[PDB]
Amino acid sequence: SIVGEALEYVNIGLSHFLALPLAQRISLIIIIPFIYNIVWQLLYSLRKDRPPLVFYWIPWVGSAVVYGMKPYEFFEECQKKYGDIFSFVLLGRVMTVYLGPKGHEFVFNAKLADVSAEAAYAHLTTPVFGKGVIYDCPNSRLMEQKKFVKGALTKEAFKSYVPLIAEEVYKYFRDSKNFRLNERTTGTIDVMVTQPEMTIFTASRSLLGKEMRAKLDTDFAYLYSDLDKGFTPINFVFPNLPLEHYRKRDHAQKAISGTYMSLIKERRKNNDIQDRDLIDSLMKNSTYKDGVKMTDQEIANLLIGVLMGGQHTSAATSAWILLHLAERPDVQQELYEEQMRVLDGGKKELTYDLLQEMPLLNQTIKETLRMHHPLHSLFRKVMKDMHVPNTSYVIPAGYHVLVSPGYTHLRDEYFPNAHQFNIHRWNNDSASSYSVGEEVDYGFGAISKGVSSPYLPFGGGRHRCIGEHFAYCQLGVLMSIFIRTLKWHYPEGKTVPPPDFTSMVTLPTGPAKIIWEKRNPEQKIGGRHHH
Ligand SMILES: CC[C@@H](C)n1ncn(-c2ccc(N3CCN(c4ccc(OC[C@H]5CO[C@](Cn6cncn6)(c6ccc(Cl)cc6Cl)O5)cc4)CC3)cc2)c1=O
Ligand code: HEM
Repeated sequence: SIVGEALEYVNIGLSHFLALPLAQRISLIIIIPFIYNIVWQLLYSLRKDRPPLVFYWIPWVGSAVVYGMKPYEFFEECQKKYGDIFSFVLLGRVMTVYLGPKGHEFVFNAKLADVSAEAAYAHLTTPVFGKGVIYDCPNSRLMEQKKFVKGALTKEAFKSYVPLIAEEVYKYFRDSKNFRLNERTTGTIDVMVTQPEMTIFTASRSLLGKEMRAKLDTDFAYLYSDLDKGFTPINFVFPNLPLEHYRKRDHAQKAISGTYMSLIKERRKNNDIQDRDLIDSLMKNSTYKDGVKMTDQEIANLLIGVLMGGQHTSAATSAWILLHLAERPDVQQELYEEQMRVLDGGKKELTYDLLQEMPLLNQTIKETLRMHHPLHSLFRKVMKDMHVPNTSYVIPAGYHVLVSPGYTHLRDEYFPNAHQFNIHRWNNDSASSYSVGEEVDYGFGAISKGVSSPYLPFGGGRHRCIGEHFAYCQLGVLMSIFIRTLKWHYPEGKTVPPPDFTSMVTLPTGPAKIIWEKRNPEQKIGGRHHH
């Protein structure tokens, strides 16, 4: 028995491999991990304690392209092939999707030790907002921060915000070049241009106050734009690749946080701390339960986080509302009648209380959030091995879980004629969200314990949104004034555009233009201006 000869030929063979043409070796450097990846999947496909894994040809990339461009179609095909639980590789990571209310339950109500949101999100958010807040702190710090922010989002705060938001909308109609209602009776706008502006203007004025709003009338506004461009999906993958807009992002957050800090310190020095805005509120109520106070820098950062949170979700949403109503003059008509009924033909001034008596307007917001969940995919990093009840499936630590209530929003099974815009599906159910059972408190107020609602635009569990009532307040005022003031429709041959799933939120694909017309051509908006 002499296999020794063969053992020699192993060594000889490696040496020959080392000698190969400098190009052929490169080609091997491609084909070998290519083949390994394929064999690996086939091997993986034999495991019974793993959810099925979506096949992919290109290593590391995985299903990035198809998921990135059309995640709901991707999910539907996957669901057809595998059912509700399945995995797919995404830019070096394994994402395990759990579709439907069970998935909502599995991810949003996961134990604190099983999953981490901050491990999923911090490397995008921390550079944008700053240190020590949101996802750059332990979850218990986040919980209290959310408690602090909620303390400025009370009914009394909303009562005070409504005239301020209304004033901003009217000023925008008066002064913005997109409108100029005192000099033009009709015009064309791109809602992806107007809505982000109206959003930052109304959220600035109400949450941050008059000074900070006033700063947006200057080239300081460009910092917000710079900051905004650091809030993009690529920063999930590549958080710190050296380029110009990364530096501009960092500079922006320093500059903006600096401006907030400047105002905070001035207010403290002057004993000018009232109950006007979120800044006042946080200055008065910013101490953790262990007695550590948030620093002025952390307060500033938290303000950035909060304004950024409401910015894209709300802007995308009012864009979609305008776009759906543009081909539904019947709905604009019905909403107008409700406006005339509730505001006494317009001789009642809009208030927060009267907003609560506009069920069809609120249903319109609700239905838009059903058809256009701003965030098509929410993530968590799995921290401990997770057994999927009731299967043999185990989700290993190091995986990520992906939940998508927005996908369920669009399933006929849970919403008949799901692809039809029908505000009347919410008749006698016009509230932003409804807890169908018992409640629980994670630190920022009692919220629904079960997260099995097929409708979940604000998510649930410990990471649940706290801006929902502010968003309804802002969208409410905004659409109330739009409706009473204007009618609008599409250019010929235009209709509702498809979503752009590649950005941070599911905003419409641009340009998304509508034509407005004044209901009262001779109506003038008062106040001083220089145009
Ligand atoms: C480039 C190649 C191409 C083919 N490709 N390949 C893949 N993709 C892709 C994949 C996925 C996605 N995304 C879209 C964005 N999405 C996402 C974005 C934000 C997000 O936020 C969750 C947390 C953090 O931010 C906020 C958002 N928010 C909540 N309420 C208001 N805003 C948040 C929470 C708290 C605070 Cl204070 C601020 C903020 Cl912003 O919630 C979660 C998911 C993930 C999937 C985009 C592109 C591509 O485009
Ligand atoms: C209608 C618009 C909005 C929608 C659809 C929306 C959606 C959501 C969703 C789905 C979550 C859960 C995130 C997750 O589980 O990963 C969330 C969380 C949150 N939202 Fe919003 N949101 C909206 C507006 C706002 C506004 C106006 C604010 C600020 C006032 C805000 C601040 C937050 C915060 C602070 C969180 C906490 C995230 C966490 O705890 O990890 N949102 N939002």
